[PDB]
Amino acid sequence: KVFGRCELAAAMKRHGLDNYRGYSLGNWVCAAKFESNFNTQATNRNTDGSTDYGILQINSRWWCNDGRTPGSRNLCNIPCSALLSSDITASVNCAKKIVSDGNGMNAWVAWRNRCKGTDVQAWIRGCRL
Ligand SMILES: Cn1c(=O)c2[nH]cnc2n(C)c1=O
Repeated sequence: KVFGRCELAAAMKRHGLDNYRGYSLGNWVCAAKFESNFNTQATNRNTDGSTDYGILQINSRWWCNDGRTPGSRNLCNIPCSALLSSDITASVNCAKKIVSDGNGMNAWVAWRNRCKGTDVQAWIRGCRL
């Protein structure tokens, strides 16, 4: 599923991401924009053999099981395929664990490089939320 900007903001708020760990909804929408272009089915293979899955490009080396990332963990206790669903529940629940791991949203390198410090409120501007 390719979400619209405000559609994804509303789904993220519905699932308790707005201001989760202090990160406003615009931060989450901005991260999703540059990680996946709002596409739940986005996947991207990393140099190390791990793979990033879903709207927030959650990585198989720590967070989900894809059966093909040697030495990895599955800390969200989910198959990585669950991160590709049109329903974003699994991605949101896992992202809550990631953002709580110590480094906040810096775990998403695209958030650090393209959202952090910017006018992230623009990402939810005009949305009925
Ligand atoms: C060492 N290490 C990490 O580097 C890491 N990165 C993300 N989760 C992590 N966990 C749980 C971890 O133990």
